Amino acid sequence: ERRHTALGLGIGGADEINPTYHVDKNGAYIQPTTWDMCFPVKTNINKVL
Amino acid sequence: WINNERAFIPPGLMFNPLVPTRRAQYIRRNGNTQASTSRVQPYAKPTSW
Amino acid sequence: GSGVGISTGGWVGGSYFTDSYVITKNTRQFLVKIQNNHQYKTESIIPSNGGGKSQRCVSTPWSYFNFNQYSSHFSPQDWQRLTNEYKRFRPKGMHVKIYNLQIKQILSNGADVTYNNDLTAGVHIFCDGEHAYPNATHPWDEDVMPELPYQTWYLFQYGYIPTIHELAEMEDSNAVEKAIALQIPFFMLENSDHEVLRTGESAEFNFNFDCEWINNERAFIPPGLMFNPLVPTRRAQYIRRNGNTQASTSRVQPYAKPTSWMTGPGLLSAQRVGPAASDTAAWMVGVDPEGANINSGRAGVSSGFDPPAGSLRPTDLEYKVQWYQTPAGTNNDGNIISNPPLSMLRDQTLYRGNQTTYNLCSDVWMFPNQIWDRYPVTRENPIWCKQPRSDKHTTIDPFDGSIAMDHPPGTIFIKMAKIPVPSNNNADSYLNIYCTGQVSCEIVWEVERYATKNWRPERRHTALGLGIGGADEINPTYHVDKNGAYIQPTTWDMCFPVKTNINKVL
Amino acid sequence: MTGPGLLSAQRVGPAASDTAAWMVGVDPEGANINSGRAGVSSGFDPPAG
Amino acid sequence: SLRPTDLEYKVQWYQTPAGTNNDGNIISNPPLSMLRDQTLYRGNQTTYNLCSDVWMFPNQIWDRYPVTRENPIWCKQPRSDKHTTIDPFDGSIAMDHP
Amino acid sequence: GSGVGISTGGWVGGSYFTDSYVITKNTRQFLVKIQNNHQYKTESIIPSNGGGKSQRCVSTPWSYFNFNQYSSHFSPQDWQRLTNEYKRFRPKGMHVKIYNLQIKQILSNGADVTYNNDLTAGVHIFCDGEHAYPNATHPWDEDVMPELPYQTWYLFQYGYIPTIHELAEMEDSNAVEKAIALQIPFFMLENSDHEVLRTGESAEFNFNFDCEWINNERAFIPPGLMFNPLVPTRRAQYIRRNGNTQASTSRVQPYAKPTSWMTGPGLLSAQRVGPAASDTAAWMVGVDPEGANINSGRAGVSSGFDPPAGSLRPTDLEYKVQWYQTPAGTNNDGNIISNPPLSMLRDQTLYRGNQTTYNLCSDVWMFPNQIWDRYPVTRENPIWCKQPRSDKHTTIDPFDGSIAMDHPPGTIFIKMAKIPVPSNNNADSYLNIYCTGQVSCEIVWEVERYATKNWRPERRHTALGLGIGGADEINPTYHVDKNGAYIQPTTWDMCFPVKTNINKVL
Amino acid sequence: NFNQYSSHFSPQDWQRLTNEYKRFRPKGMHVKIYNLQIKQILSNGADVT
Amino acid sequence: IHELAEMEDSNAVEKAIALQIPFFMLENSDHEVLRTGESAEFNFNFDCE
Repeated sequence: ERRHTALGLGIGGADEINPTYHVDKNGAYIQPTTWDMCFPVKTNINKVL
Repeated sequence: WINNERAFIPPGLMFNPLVPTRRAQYIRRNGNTQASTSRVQPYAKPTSW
Repeated sequence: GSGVGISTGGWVGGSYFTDSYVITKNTRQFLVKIQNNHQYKTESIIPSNGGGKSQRCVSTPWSYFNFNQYSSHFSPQDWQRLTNEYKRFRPKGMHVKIYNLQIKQILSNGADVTYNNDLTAGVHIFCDGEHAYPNATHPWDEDVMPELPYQTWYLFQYGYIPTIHELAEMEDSNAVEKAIALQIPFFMLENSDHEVLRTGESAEFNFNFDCEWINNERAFIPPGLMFNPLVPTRRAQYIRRNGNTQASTSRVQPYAKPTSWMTGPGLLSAQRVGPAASDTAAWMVGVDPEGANINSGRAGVSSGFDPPAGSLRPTDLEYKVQWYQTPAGTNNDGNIISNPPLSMLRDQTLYRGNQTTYNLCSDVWMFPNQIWDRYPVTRENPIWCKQPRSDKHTTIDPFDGSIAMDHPPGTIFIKMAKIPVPSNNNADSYLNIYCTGQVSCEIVWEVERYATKNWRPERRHTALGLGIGGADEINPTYHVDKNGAYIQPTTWDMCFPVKTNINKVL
Repeated sequence: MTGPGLLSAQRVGPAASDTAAWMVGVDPEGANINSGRAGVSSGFDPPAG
Repeated sequence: SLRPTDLEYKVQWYQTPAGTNNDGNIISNPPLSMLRDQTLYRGNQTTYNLCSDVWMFPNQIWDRYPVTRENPIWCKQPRSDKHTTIDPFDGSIAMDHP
Repeated sequence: GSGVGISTGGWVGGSYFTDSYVITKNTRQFLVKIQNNHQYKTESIIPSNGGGKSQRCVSTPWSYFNFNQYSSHFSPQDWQRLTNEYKRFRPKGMHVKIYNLQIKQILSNGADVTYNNDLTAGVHIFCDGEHAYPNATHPWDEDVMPELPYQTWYLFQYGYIPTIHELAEMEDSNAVEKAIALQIPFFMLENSDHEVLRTGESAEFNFNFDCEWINNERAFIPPGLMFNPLVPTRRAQYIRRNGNTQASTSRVQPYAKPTSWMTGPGLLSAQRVGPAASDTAAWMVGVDPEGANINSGRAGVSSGFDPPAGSLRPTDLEYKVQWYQTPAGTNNDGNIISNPPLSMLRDQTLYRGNQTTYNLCSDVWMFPNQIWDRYPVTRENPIWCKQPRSDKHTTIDPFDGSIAMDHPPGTIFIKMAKIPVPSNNNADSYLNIYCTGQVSCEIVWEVERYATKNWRPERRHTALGLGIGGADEINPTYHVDKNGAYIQPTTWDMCFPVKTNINKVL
Repeated sequence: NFNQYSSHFSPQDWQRLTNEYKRFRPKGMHVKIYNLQIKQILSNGADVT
Repeated sequence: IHELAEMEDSNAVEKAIALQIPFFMLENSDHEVLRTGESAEFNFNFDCE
């Protein structure tokens, strides 16, 4: 099946440096840039209809 | 409830493609191509959903 | 009290009618083959032409019992005495029992195929019952329990569709199709635990129904005709100018009166598309993410909704439910089609006003105060369907008349225990066997009979409506051929629809 | 969302007869039935809700 | 449901109180569930044509908008005489008293 | 309640997860051959080229069950839900049951090989359990329980090495080799008492584990990085003159700080030797008494230690653990190799200072304050190994990740009871039979799940990392082929190593 | 305003929820307000005591 | 380590090491706040040597 890894995630900061949810240099709280980081529900596990 | 689950198939794909169905499809003339009826194939099947 | 030469259970049959319930008992003979060499083999089927309609499916060594149809559980006698005499009925509970197994070895020396017995070989029997596996079954498919007993019942192979073959074709690309391909379930009935049986053993299963009532009643008037024509109403109708004819208001007559109740929903627009085979629906329900490639046309993406009409008086042959009644052929025969029950529910219409005369409203969606009744069932219909689990749904009735329920009777799966044979290189080489046994399905039907204040006789299913058939014409519809056979009902209304008789005051 | 209602079409025909703009009725095939749509159906007024 | 076919039918938010035109904005994607992402396509005669407006119809089956960490939890269902089935299309849980 | 036509037990399967434990249930089909004509036959094998590597071994009529691997007891589903969601796990106890035996006679008239049943023939079943006999088993060998059920399981012949073939060659001489030859054990499983079974019987066995925890956690920093860079330290570093640059002392900076903890042990020096086959290790552990003659070179005397590295970042392909994942071939495919888990434990290095720059320290023996973690396990690894009984030993972890324990689960041995046939001269001439049955291994796993104060998401095994494969590419990694098959995982990190996800604060 | 998930879950904790669980709904809420301070702003001009 | 997730050009090795990184906040745990009229005490035991 499927899980939310966080190997899907971005890089960000003043310089790119540290990862998505971490913190900036300086800064800040690095925001998730896109989907599917923010980790939607219903994208993983499974069910038989 | 917030349901975290994934459906791997649409509700219309629930059936066994190996099994013949007893059902008939009728089609008009058009456009030459004489109107005819035949039984729907095993791989295709009408969904109620 | 047990052993090889001791039968496990006896034959059971016959229907037993009471006022509050009916018990139908059916025993039949089955056999089970090897089915795939015991492997799995996801096929990627495809029709070839016209396509695409590409479903890949999967195969299993397993076979399954399909009890879903009325003609399996009722004789045309017993199901007339039910249609007649009773208004509501629903299945209360099911009890299935498998016993008197045999499990014989096939011997091919070439021709003459010895068929000696094999005592120690087993048979796997698994009843899902929680619907943890794909449901198999589905309505209207052949493989159901034989309508006529004394007929052996050949079980069918179990398979399921793991995903759409389009959408994970995958061609060139994608990471959309690739993500859809890489997520795909693979189910194995061996993950569950089940029972193996030798020839001196048996298995029994119980099922209960939540379900819903099947209403056998007829409406002699539409819900819009409920009123007293003798009584004046205080109401006013205003009409525009047109078209000279000065605009005016007046009170609506006693014989006419506005109804608060609306035609049931149904979709009469569009029409079927494409060659035979391929897929022909007129409504194709599907799923198409963006960046999905997917090549071949709309057929491969979607399934199709037929019958679209529900209520609404289909206006064409191709909106009706139609089936062949026999596994053998054909183009035009025999095919039962369908007819209006003559109930004033169903057979509905809308016709919005416009200005002069009227125009039919083809697509009727849900609207408040819509009132209809479910498709009139017949002896040949499936009993139930499985309602797929989902967050949200609208009101549930399928347009084929089946009873959708959350948990139907769990599918009972069966296969031949694999007996390998040795080889120098350790190659598959199973031993070739089959099994034969007796399934007895005894289901209890919660039933309610009727009382009416009508003076007149109403209507019944006579069987003087019925056909003639055979080698020569000779003997009647449900009887037997010469030779032969089981003479099939040719048309409606033989098969005896529900809702065509009795009556109810709306 | 806005509640349901049908604002399309409009009433038809002379006074008396039947004037609705939505005529709910039943018309089996092979039913003959002669005179026009009024006799078959009742009419839904008020359509608007 | 229905596979919006365009950017402007999707749910889209900025994730930050500060700006901007194009950034950062999360937009939205199909969950890859086979529920949602649906389509209709009535038949016509040759090929098919998409059905744009799908109202309620019997036997419709879908699932609610796939939630995310950034979604609101609940919304308030307004008190009224009549209502149809209740799910909001932003995935919130409507309840009588939040 | 028993007999020929009564199955002894049913099929059992499926994993059951809780917070404190997991129960994996697996049933499979096996068969057992005659194996040697029932004789023993010490072979003196030899590879021929390149040699010598001469092991003589022995053969037995016996076959054995090998349950040692994770992929046998876990589905890739269930073993992901384990890798994810849990930090520690170890097997608590095992329960094995053998039942539903068949025991059929092979009939060769020539071709067509009848395979009739034989009711009165028996099957010998012996569970060692005290390890009074050579252990068989050993890690990483094929013959393990089939990863995928519904696959028949062909047991393998039991043999053991009574001694080194060199050192008791013996050639000319010796009284050293002769004393080593003349002392040699000969083990016969018939000396022990065991059970014989006919087709209506069964055997069950229980096992308990002392074992050790398998730690699934990741270290985000080395043990040397544990400190606060913001805080000044009171410490001094002295440096010699070289090379002008007058010798001086100064306090070590806040960002740098001496660690009390050392790189784990491992041997990175030398490298493999010799042609394929023969023996290629780079470390050959052996025994060579004086006056032993022994002819051919170092290969025949010794075994070889691979993997030598343990921790230490192997620096080369040939220090990594590598396996083929399939019994069929090949040179380059498919072979899984191995990767760094990205844990900061493992992947270590030493680099002694010298004067300018640094030089890698190849051989790292035990030293105080060494801290490492065991090889990251995967679905395809063996579970346990047997720790050999000896007076003294150092700390025990094997570098393949197995759990060494004093008494592993005792090997269960099985063979076909010999049915002789008469002859005029009284010659061996056994009757040719085999057996087939069902083993169900149900093992309980003591399990502990995790709680972390980390804010960030960490890491999981998605299966969006996974490959595509089949006849055509088509369907995904663990699924099934067209046709076919079971698609194998091609590389890391599919097979889902432990220690690559979650986290721990050192 | 307490209405959002990212307020009540860390991206860690809300992954362990998305993963590992199928259904979830809030059962009940308990809010507490405490450690109040209530300071006076003093504008003499700048320096805002 | 700042090396090993520098990350420079490349990598998916350094990027995987960067994207996995813990961020700890003592506010995730619950603790005590104290005003000038309060106190806190703690006990510790040693295994040690």
